[PDB]
Order: sequence, then structure tokens, then C-alpha cells
Amino acid sequence: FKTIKSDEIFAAAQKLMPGGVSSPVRAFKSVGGQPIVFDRVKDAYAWDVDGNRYIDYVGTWGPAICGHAHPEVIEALKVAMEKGTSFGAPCALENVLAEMVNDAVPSIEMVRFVNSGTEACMAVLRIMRAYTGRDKIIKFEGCYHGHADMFLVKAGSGVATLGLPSSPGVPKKTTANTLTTPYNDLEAVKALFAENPGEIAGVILEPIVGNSGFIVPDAGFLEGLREITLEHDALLVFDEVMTGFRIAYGGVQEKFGVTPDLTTLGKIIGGGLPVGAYGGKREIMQLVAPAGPMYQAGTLSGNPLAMTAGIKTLELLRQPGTYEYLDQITKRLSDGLLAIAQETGHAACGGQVSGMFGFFFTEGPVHNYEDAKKSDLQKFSRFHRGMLEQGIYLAPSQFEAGFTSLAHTEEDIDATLAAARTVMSAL
Amino acid sequence: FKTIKSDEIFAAAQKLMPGGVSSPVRAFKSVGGQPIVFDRVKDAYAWDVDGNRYIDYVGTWGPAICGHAHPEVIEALKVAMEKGTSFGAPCALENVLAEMVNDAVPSIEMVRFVNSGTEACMAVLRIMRAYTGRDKIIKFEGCYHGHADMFLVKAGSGVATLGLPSSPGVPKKTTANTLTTPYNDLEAVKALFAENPGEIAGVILEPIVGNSGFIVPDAGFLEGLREITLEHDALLVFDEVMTGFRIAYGGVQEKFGVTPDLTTLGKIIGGGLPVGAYGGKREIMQLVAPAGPMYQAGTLSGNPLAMTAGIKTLELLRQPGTYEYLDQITKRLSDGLLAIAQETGHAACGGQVSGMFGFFFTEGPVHNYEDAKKSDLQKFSRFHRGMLEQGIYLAPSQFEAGFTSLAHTEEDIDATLAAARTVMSAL
Ligand SMILES: Cc1ncc(COP(=O)(O)O)c(CNC(CN)CCC(=O)O)c1O
Ligand SMILES: *Cc1c(COP(=O)(O)O)cnc(C)c1O
Ligand SMILES: NC[C@@H](N)CCC(=O)O
Repeated sequence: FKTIKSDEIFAAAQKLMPGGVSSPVRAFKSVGGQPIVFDRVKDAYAWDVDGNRYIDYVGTWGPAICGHAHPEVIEALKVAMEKGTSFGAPCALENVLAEMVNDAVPSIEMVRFVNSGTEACMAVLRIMRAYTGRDKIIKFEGCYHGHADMFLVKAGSGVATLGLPSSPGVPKKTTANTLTTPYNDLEAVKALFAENPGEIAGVILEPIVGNSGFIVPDAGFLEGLREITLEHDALLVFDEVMTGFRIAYGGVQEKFGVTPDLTTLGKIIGGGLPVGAYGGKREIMQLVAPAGPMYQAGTLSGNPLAMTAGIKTLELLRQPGTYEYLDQITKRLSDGLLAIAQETGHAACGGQVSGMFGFFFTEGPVHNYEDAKKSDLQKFSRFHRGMLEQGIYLAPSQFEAGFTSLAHTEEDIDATLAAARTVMSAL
Repeated sequence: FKTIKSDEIFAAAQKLMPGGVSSPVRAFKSVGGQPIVFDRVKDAYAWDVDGNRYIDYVGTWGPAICGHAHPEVIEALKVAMEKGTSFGAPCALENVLAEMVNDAVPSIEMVRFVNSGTEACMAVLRIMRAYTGRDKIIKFEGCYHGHADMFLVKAGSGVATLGLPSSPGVPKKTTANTLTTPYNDLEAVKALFAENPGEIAGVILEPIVGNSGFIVPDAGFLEGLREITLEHDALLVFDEVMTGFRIAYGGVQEKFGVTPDLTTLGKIIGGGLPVGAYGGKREIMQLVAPAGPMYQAGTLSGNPLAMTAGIKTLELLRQPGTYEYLDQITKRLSDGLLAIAQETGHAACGGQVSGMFGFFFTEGPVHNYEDAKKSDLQKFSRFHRGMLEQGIYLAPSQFEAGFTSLAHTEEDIDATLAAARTVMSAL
């Protein structure tokens, strides 16, 4: 196993971009510091610049639920780029997708497209405040909603992986209106409303965590966040950027039957292109310009290509057996992964909901960021590098949920299980 | 001239999205409402859903400097999407583009890609503050850097340092550190530094305005913004999202020989895909994660499709005669447009630089937003609708710069001039 060519390229990138990457995590710091450069991806696999093949479990971080470079998605894209890659004006495709999204997500009866999760989240945070008139907001430690000032305090992803604290470059005045609290803790939330009466606009959270490792809500937690927000006439926001169209067609809100006021989307609806969206309760969206006073703009927003990738992606996902298959194989890997660690005598706790899972080096049980932080990071490091050499590509971080796609076969699951047994055995 | 099909579609979008558009301007509210829905675009033209053909001067708002659906750009894209539309990891293409961007823009010796102008500007704003440690920022009335909350500050005499939020949903605390002032006003800037000693991190601006109509800097203004910032050891930031690779290969900073500390890019470097970038002075970028402590990350940032469209786009722009041709025809349209208004007897002014121009229905001359606000909007409204019927597509706003592409022929310019004479004549 060699990565000479990746090493060369990455060494050069460090002189061209910050950390030689376009996003922090890709740096591998928290797992070695030697990231691998990709050349192509197909179905459930990824290929080195050194020619190494991998069974990918990162799926470009969520977008590839139908598999990498899906035949029908690419075809729909080629045909589409013939008519232009961007108009900067209205097009029929926006309507189609808007419609599909409305039909898909319950709380969503009116949506607005953007270009990334960060845009959606910073805009939903604004509408959150514009509608209610209150400045303060409540988020959970470990959760992630993009690199927007307000959210940069007890964030997730990279800042929740390789050290990294709140700020810097964010005025204290900013993060002041942001109330943080431990995940899966209704009481902690109930207190934040008491300490700040009439000041909390609403609560935002990942209906299921993926930015602190895989973390699912406890019984009555979501149901509870819905009761307390209503009680204080405050909004409940679901950041389904990662979970949207993955945990279920209608996201976590459809699967666990909890309807929020507003919800953010991204990743999967882009089918592999930069796309985002924030929508929901009609009467709240009307505040969005040019319908309402809340200004929010985007230049490449609703562009033909992205609207096409998304249309085609949701269409593939409407096929029968989609989610059933995903949960089927995802259950095999998780159970099998925790089964293997138990045999090699390594403390670990996993879990999964559909084609999304988690695997912490700590027995748990994990309910919040703190619990998750007990993971043996030095272990995961050796484990991650291990899998890599065995031909398995996993998120270069302990605090990142795992993903599967419709392109992952029963064999891939078994092959991943094999390599895992090999790696852990020598851990 | 009919737009029944566009009316139908837009009527439906208003029930699906806020204002029935993905971005405010698209709603045509400042031109009498009722926008036109596109179906396809090729070279310098655009086509209705009703079949109407137009000589487009919006160019999807900047990205199409090589023309709509450029043959070599599309070909480079198809070939590329075969290897995947997004990896979520490092790839050789990021290095290529980063390199090209570094060679291109002077101030830029290290860059970071993002997905839109808004991401670049909000991140450059953060790095601006993180490097200097100061919270306050100075921008100009009329300029635009995206809907990031701090830029959603009310501008105009009587409220410069009042930092009042010109949009609901954004707290007062945030815009409080946003000091504003009239474009092309060195003294107004010199005062802001006196009233706020040691608190101003830097100045951000459009090296050439495009978001208040076309507005170019007066002699010594940019050179001046560079002296005063150095004097107070503060950063000078050039938002070249619109101007980058359009006013010149190296943007305004190369053409007018003024080098800033940091500079934002977008639009053209995406070749028609959602792309963004903020870079510059090496020692300042190192603060960007994972190199430094400031956090910023994007899931799609650095995706191969966008990196490919951008690579190919800059390559076409490196050909000989590129900018010379652009300035050649853009000069023909501007001069000819002002020549026509003079004849029809219309109060008008404006001009052009490379493939960017402006046209105000006022005697001016124009040096800032106020000056520009004197434009007869009711006139532009009838003028805009007029051009539309004659087969010309212009930005549905008086405060938006005009654009041309390498795909615009001498004939197109002459035909636009023709329709203009026709329209103004009956204005
Ligand atoms: C100098 C400058 N800086 C930042 C931006 C914001 O870029 P985007 O986030 O919207 O890609 C822009 C955006 N420009 C336009 C068209 N003039 C946005 C399109 C719209 O608002 O409809 C800009 O001109
Ligand atoms: C991935 C993620 C984001 C970040 O979205 P970007 O497009 O990278 O800005 C935001 N929220 C959640 C829940 C995510 O998983
Ligand atoms: N939950 C965080 C990841 N989607 C990170 C994606 C990236 O930055 O590339």
C-alpha cells in the first residue's frame, strides 16, 4: 500500500490553499495528516491518484445516496448542460423541485433554494428571528449548521474533531444571542427559556446528529422540543442538511413524526452539486424577499444543473425498496462492526437509522457530545489508517456519521466487515 | 410579443417559493413585475418558454464572459462528470485552479474555494477580523457583498455609523460594527478611522461597483484606500466577485495597479456553477483552518465539476485578444447607447471598462449611490420592458451593471443599438 502520488499532490496544495484543502476535515490531521487525493468515484467505490480502490463510506459526505456518478443522474446532467449551466432567471425546473420538496417534507409548504447548507442555515436563523422578533437562539453542543458567525460556538464537524474552539473573528456581540445546551437534554432547554423569557426565538438542531458521530434522539426529546417551543410561541427548526432524504424520504420529521416550523436541506438534493434549501410553514416563508422584508439573495441559486441533479436524485429515491434496502445493509454493517469489536475486545458503541450509522471507540452509551468525546481518538486514528490500507474509505474523524448508498452491495458490506476484523485484530 | 407561458409558470412559482423566485431581483418588481422564464441559452442569446429570442446582457449575472454554454466548457464538463460530480476529498483539479488563480490575481498567493460570493465575503470578513483582532469594518453605500448579516446594514447619510439593520431577522448587535460611507469619498473614510481608533480591522469594497449601476473609482481613491489602511495597520479587501476575471484577467487590482491584502472571487471562476473563493496575502490566509484557528468549511467546496468549468473558463480567457475584444464592443454599445439617448433627448449617463458597463437615466455624472439614485426609475421601467419586446434582455434593475461576453458579435451590438433607438424614441 503506497500513496506517494497523493503525498506529492497534497504537499503542493499546502503552498496553494490553507492547509492545502478546500475544507478542514479533508486534511486528515485528526487521523494521520496524510490525506488521499481522489481521481474518480463510481457507485460505492473511490479511486486514488496512485490507483488504490476503496469501498467508500463517506459518500462525498451525504450527496451520493444513490451511489457515485449514478448513470441516470449524469445523463440527465449532460442533456441539461446543453441548454446552459445557469440562466440567472426563473426556469421550469425550479418549480418541479420546489414541488417535489414540498410533497416530500411535511413542515415544508414553501421552500427557497440556496447553494450550500451554510446559506440555508444562516438564512433560516434570520427568518427565525425576523418572524418572532426575538434575538436569542438555542443550539446543541456537537451539532453543526455551517460556518455562520452565530453557529460558531460549540460547533461540530472539524471544530468538533481536531480540537478547535469557538470564534475567532466572530464578535462577542454575535455569539451572545446564541444559547447552547447539551443534546438530548429537555431540562437544560427548559431552563434556557426561564433564564431568557420572551427572548428566545426558537431552537435549531439536527433531528439526528451526524456531526459528533452518530447520535439519535431519546424518547420524547424531539416531541418535547416541540411542546416547549410552542409553549413559549417560539420556532422549532430542523437542520436536515445531512439527514434530509437519507434517514427517510421525508427526513427525520417524517420518520419520527415530529413536525417543525422550519427546516433546512442540502447535500442529497444537489445530487452532487452545490445546493441548499430552507423552507416550511407558509406564513413564515412569506417574510422572505421579495415576498417579505427579510432580505436573502443568491446568484447561482436554482440553477438548471443543480435543479436537475436534485430532481433525478429524488426520483431514484422514490423507487420501491430504496430505504428498506439502505436500512437492511446499514444494519448489517453496524451490527457486524460492533460484533467484531466485541470479539477483539475493544470498547465500542454503534447504531444506525437507515443508510447512516456510527462507531465510537468507547462503550458508551452515547447521548451527547460529552459522551461521544470519551472515544479513544488514538485508537480511531490507527483504525482509520488501517481500514484505508485494507481498501476501505471512512470519514477521517470519529465525530462524523457514516453513510451508505444504494450502490453498496451485500458483498461490499461483507468485504468491509472482513477488513474491519483484520484491522481491529491488530489494533 | 407575448409571454403567456412565462406568466403561467411564474404564477405557479409564487405558490411554491417566496416571490416565486430563488433570488429577489428575478421577480422583476422594480420593472413592473412579470419576469420571463428561460428554457435555454446559447452564446450571447436567451430563449423563452414562449419561444422569444433575446440578445442577453445579463450573462447569468457575470459567469458567462465566454458566452452561454460554451462548447469547450460543456465538453470539459461531460468528460468530467464521468469521474464523479463530487468526491468530498482532495483532487488534482483543486491544485490546478488554485495555481491559476494565484498566477492571475496579484494580491492572491494563497486561496480557498467556497460555493458562492456570500460564502467568500462572510469568510473574508471573518479572516479580516481574526488577523487584526479588531471588530469594526467599513463598507460603502451601494456596494454588495452578499446577505451575510453584517452587510445587511442600513446605509445613507444620517445613519452611517448608526449600524442599523436594513432587514428584519438580524440583531442590532451584529450590524453595530458595520460602519458605512459614500463610495469615492476618501475623507469620509479618513473620519471613520478617527472616530474609531484601533477598532477598524479594514475596508471592503467593489474595486469597481456593479451593484448600484456601473460606478468606477475616481483618481487616487483606490490608491488612497491603500494608504489610509496601511497607516492604521488595517486590511484592504477587494470584493472582485463581479469584477474578477472580467475587468481584466487579474481583476481591477491588476488593471489599476492597486494591491489589496485580501480579495474575494466568484461568478466567472465557476464557469456557470456555484463557486467562490477568498485568498491573498499568504501570512493572512494561514489563519484559515486547518492551517490556522479561524473556522470555515463547505461540503461542495472544491468539487471537480466546478473546478473544471473554472479551469476551462480561465484558459479560454488567456487567449490573445480576449479583453481587447470585450472592451472593443463594450465601448461600442456604451458610447452608442449614450449617443442614442442624447438624440431621443433623454437625461442619461454612464460608461464602460472592459466587458462591463452601465447606463443611468440621469445627467449625473455618477460617483456614488446617491448620485445614482437620481435615476428616473419609471423611465428605466418602460425602457426595460421596451428592450424586452425588441428582443434585448437587460438586467431588470437600474442599479445593476451590464455585461457582455466573447460570444457577442459586432452585429449583436448593432442590433441592440437599433432596438435601443427604437425604444427610447417612444419612451
Ligand atoms: C461584488 C459582489 N459580491 C458578492 C455578491 C454575492 O454573490 P452570491 O452569493 O450571491 O454569489 C455579489 C452578487 N451579485 C449578484 C448580481 N449582481 C447576485 C444576484 C442577485 O442578487 O440576484 C456581488 O456582485
Ligand atoms: C453538512 C452539514 C451542514 C454544512 O453544509 P455545507 O453545505 O457544508 O455549508 C450543515 N448542517 C448539517 C446538519 C450538516 O450535516
Ligand atoms: N458534516 C460535515 C461534512 N459534511 C463536511 C464536508 C466537507 O467539508 O467537505
